[PDB]
Order: sequence, then C-alpha cells, then structure tokens
Amino acid sequence: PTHADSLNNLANIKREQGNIEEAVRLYRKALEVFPEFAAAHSNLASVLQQQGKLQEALMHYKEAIRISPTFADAYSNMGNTLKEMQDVQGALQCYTRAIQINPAFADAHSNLASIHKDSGNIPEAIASYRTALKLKPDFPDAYCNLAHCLQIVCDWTDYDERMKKLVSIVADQLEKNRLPSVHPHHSMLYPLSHGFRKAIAERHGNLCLDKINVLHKPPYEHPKDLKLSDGRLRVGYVSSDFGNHPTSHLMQSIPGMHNPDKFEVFCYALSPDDGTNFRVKVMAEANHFIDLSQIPCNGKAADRIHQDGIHILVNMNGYTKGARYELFALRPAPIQAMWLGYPGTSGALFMDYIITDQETSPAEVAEQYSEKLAYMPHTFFIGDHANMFPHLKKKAVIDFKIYDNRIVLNGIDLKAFLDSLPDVKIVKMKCPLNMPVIPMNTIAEAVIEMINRGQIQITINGFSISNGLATTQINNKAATGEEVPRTIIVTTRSQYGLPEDAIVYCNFNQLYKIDPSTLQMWANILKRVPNSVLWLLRFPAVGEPNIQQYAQNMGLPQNRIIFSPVAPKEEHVRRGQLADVCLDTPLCNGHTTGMDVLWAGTPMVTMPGETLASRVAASQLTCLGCLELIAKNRQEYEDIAVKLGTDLEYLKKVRGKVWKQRISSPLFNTKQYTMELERLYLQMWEHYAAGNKPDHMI
Ligand SMILES: CC(=O)N[C@@H]1[C@@H](O)[C@H](O)[C@@H](CO)S[C@@H]1OP(=O)(O)OP(=O)(O)OC[C@H]1O[C@@H](n2ccc(=O)[nH]c2=O)[C@H](O)[C@@H]1O
Repeated sequence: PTHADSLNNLANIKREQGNIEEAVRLYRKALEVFPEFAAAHSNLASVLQQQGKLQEALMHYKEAIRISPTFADAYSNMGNTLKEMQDVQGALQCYTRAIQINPAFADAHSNLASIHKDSGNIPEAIASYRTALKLKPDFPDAYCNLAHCLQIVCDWTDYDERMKKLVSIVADQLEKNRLPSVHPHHSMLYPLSHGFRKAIAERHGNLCLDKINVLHKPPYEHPKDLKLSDGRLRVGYVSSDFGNHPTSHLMQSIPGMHNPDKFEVFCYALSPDDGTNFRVKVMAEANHFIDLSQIPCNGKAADRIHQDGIHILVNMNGYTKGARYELFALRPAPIQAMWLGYPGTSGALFMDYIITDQETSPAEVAEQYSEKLAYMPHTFFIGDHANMFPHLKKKAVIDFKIYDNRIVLNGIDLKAFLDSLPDVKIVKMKCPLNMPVIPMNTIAEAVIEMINRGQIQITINGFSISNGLATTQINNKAATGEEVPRTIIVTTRSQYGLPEDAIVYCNFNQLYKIDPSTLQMWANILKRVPNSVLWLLRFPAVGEPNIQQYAQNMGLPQNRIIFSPVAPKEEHVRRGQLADVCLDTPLCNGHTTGMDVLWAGTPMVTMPGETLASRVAASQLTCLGCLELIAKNRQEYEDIAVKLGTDLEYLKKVRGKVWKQRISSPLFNTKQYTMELERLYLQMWEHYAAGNKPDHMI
C-alpha cells in the first residue's frame, strides 16, 4: 500500500510531465502491488481517457467507485469520459452524482457547467461556473470558461477587470509551463500580447507531441521529387468539416477545380458522413477521399497518409471541434500548411506554412506566427457563393409607392417571370448592369399580400413565387445551400420588422464578436443617423437584453436595434440584400459572415486590428477593390458608416461597386483562387525539392 502509494505518486508526476506511457506502466504496477487501490484505478482511467482508450478508462473508473462508492472525483472524471463518447445523459448522471456526494466539489460543478454550455444552456453554465469559483476562487479553467460564457451573451459586467484577470492568469500559467486556460481559438477575443496568443497555441501543439510519443513512430521518409506520382503534387486536405460546416461552404469547389495534369487531391475527412451534398461533392470530386473517422488510432491514420504519398498536407482545423493535430505532429509529409479553417497560428513547429495574404498578415507581424507566411496574391479567403447561391447573382424589386433593398425577388427563372409581365422598368445601375423594377400593379399587390399573410407561396403567370421565410417548407436542401432554389423567392424588410424608410446597418455574426468599444462605435453611428436601425441576430437570443441595455445606457433610444432569429444558410445570405451597410466587428471580423454579406451586394465597413481574425474583412474588401470601406481608426469607421447612411448617392455608388465587383473581382472566383493556390503550392514544393527550409513567400 505505500510501495503502491509511491508508484501512484511517481505516475501522477510522470503524467503531469507528459510521460503518458511511463505513467500507465506505474499505475498498473501500483494495482499489481495493491489491487483495491481506488485512486490508482481512477488515475489509470484518466490517463487511458487522455490516450483515447475510453472503454478501458470507463472500466477502471467503475472499479474505483466499486472500491470507494463515495469517490466523487471518479464520478466527475467518468462523466468527462462519457461526454467524449457522446453519452450526454451518462455524463450528466455522473456529474450530478459527484455533486450529490460532495456539493463542495468545484471541479464537478465546472464539468457540469461545461455540459450546460455545450447544450446551449448558457445561463445554467454561468450559474455552475460561479458555484465552482465560489468553492475554489483560484480556478483558472472555470474563470476563463466563465469569461467565454459571458462573452457569448455580451455580459460586460466589470469587463476591463475581467480582461485584466484573463491576461494575468495566462501570464502566470505561461511562467509555470501549465496548459493555459484560454483556448487558442478564443485568444483573439482578449487583450493578450501576440507572444501570449502564439504561446497559448505552442502549448496545444506540445500536448499533441506528448500523446503520439507512446506510439514511438520513426520519422517518416518523404519523397523528394514527383517521379512516383507521374509529375503531380499529391495534396492532402485534412478537415473535420467536410459536410454542412462553414469550411465546406467556403472551399467545397476547390478539390474538383485542381488541375489533374499537375495535382492529385486527397481529402482526409476526420468526421463521419453527415448525409449532406457538401460531403457528397467533395467525395465525388476529390481524386481520393479517405474517411479517417473510421481510423481512430492516429498512428494507423498518419500511416494511411504516408502510403498515399502526400507532398503537401493541409490542416484546415486548427484547435477546433474534432481536430486531430496528432496526425500532423507525426509529420507524415514534408510540407504541412495551415489553410482557411483556423483564423490563427497553430503555434506548432510541425506546421511549416500558414496560407494567408499581405492584408491579413503583413510581414511586420510575421513573428505573431510560428509558421512561415505563404501569401496568396489577393486574399487567402474564398467563398463557394457563386456555386451555392447563383440565384443571388441578379435581383429585381417591386416599387411599393426607387429602392434596391425593400422588396426583392431572386430566381434562376426571374428573367422569364419579368418578361411575362406588362410594363417592367429597367434601372441602369451606378456601377464602375441593371435592376428590373416591377411597378405597383395587380401582380405587385398579390406578392405583398402573400408576405403580409405569412402564406408559403403563390403562382403568377405559371411561375412559382415563394415566401423567403418558408424555404425549409418548400425545399429544405435549398434552405441549407445544398441545392440551388428552383422557385422565385421574395425577400422584404417587412418580413424582418425592418423600417421601409430608414437606413439598415446589419451585423450577422455570433454576438461574442461584439465588445463594449464596438457597441459604443455602433451607437455613435446610429445617433448621427436619425431613423437608422442596427439589425443583429439572436445568436444567441439570451444575448439580446444585454446588448439592448448597454445601448440604452449609451443614450441610444429603444427600438434602434432590431433582432432577427438565426436563419437557414440561404435565407441568411439572401436577406443581407435588405441591409444598406454591414458594420463589421473589429475585435473578430466576419470571415464566412463577411463573404455572405458581400455576396448580397452589401458594403461592409471594417477596422482591421492586430490579429489575423481582426484583419480578414479588410483583406476581403481589398480583393473586392473597396479600399474606401477600410477604416484606420474608430472615428474613420464611424465617419465612413455615417457617410454611407446619409450621402445616399455615395451609398448607391458604393453598393453598385460591391454588386459588380463580387463578380468582376477575384473574391468569389473559385477557379482563379484554385490556380493561385496551385502556383503557391508548386513554389512550396520547389523550395523543398531543392532541399531548402520553409521560408516566407512574397
Ligand atoms: C472566429 C471564427 O470562427 N472564424 C471562422 C473563419 O475564419 C473560418 O475560416 C470559417 C470556416 O472554416 S468559420 C468562421 O467564419 P465566421 O464569420 O466567424 O462564421 P461562424 O464561424 O461564426 O459561423 C456562422 C455560420 O452561420 C451561418 N449563418 C449565420 C447567420 C444566420 O442567420 N444563418 C447562418 O446560416 C454563416 O453563413 C456561417 O456559415
């Protein structure tokens, strides 16, 4: 039992050090010496859980509890194991049982909070995180996870203090080689240094290198020419997001546009098949598609990649839901690049390049990243909008009393419907081509009637005319962006309770991207522009009273902020046509959301910051060729925004420019983007065929 205790204690330190294999052997020696050692079973279980041996872990947790039925820590850790196996009901039964045994057990309250948050119950997660912090006031994980909950709902109580405390917690954990409590993915939201953001990511890279050392992989041997591959670069795209995920909504066309004379495309899915057209398309069009979700061991999965012969392995996840950086730590290919999925540095030495651009990541901030900058010539950002929403390439309007954004029609067959109608007026557009106007006739009245009654659709002259609010009832695959709508769709400001006679500023991001500064700039803009409203989403809904209160306190009258629900994907893109201007979030820009609003022809005002995440919208707008929409400070952001809301001719000009340039510019041109990505990939390959080290590409 004390032979046993020293084996157990050594093992605990071996684990803390990251010598996971060593820790396992010692816990087993501990149980060899002393079978009924509840703590040794529970500790062996925790390290088996870390290794992904979830059924073996569960078995040792239950042993721990059989030996000691009041071992609340075993139940708490078992609960985390069941949560990783997706058994949320089992996870709750264990957490709640741990809190029933010891109501003062802070870790259990924190684990429970975390499952409330994941379930979309932010108010209970907040309550449980605060219980945890009441029981254990020095609890970085609970404090930082709580700061993230409060961010999500725009709770800004003691914001400046909270911000200082996050920084000092991270400093303190960085000192003492502890895994920081701020997740790499959240680190852009807080006033940390670039070293702190890089340092946070560096340490999640480190923890992958520890997990794979149990496997004992010899360094893989990497092809040094294209002889085995018939003169083709073998490019492997690794993603958890091949399915209905933003990433697929950006890049699903890229695999099948690769030049097969020079490239051979491998898609490695880390997720199982969700049944969506997004997965179907990438499986159909990639030269090779591999479901690594069927190959859970990372050793055998990185093997599966080395025997494909990959030259460039592309990491589209970053520290996200379902990433397997273990695959990239084992370096199964000679060039490993960060692309598109994660808006930050991996902080890992085992990633060579980050595919970015000069506006997103200027050279002066190259040490903000662990990777070498690999510049795309325009933006690194891409969108599949031209393929997913071609019905938004053109629009028509109904003249209710001429506005481009009160009552809007969009459809593949819109030209044929318009031509069925008597007296349609064409307005030549103020672009650097034309907008059909339907006058207020019997036809026009029938459409507005269908909107007012909440009616799903009508028929005019044989054409299907759909209510834009009812797309999931007419064609659920059109609502998700999986199919192109086959009816003419009607979109109106009345459907969203927006004013027919005022400027609509929009921002369709999750609310966490808003901070006190940003909402103060927005309130400033609304006060300068009487009439005007700010159009936000219930993302989530429990964020709305906070926003509305802090805006009431900034002297902004009631009824100047209008909230809409989160919509299906194509409604969200289509309904951006109803806004005048999009006010981008400077803390963390719209990324996918920025592409969505530009596709609708809606100008976006942005203020690029330090972080990659704060500069993506300014990169999109530079590629689009709209430099007048990029602000160098907050006064300029407000002045640009107020000008677009008052100078109506300037508004018409700027909108006309976005409308034309979404087609003319490279921003939405997936073929051009794939060709530039191919040039940049052959540069990466040359530089290493000639046996040089990764370096900056400009
Ligand atoms: C910080 C951050 O996560 N940045 C990421 C990028 O850097 C990555 O490159 C992107 C993919 O790899 S994801 C991401 O881009 P973001 O702008 O942050 O969007 P986010 O991740 O919150 O998703 C909102 C979605 O809801 C859809 N959306 C939105 C509103 C609505 O009503 N309906 C709807 O379908 C939108 O169309 C979106 O598809």
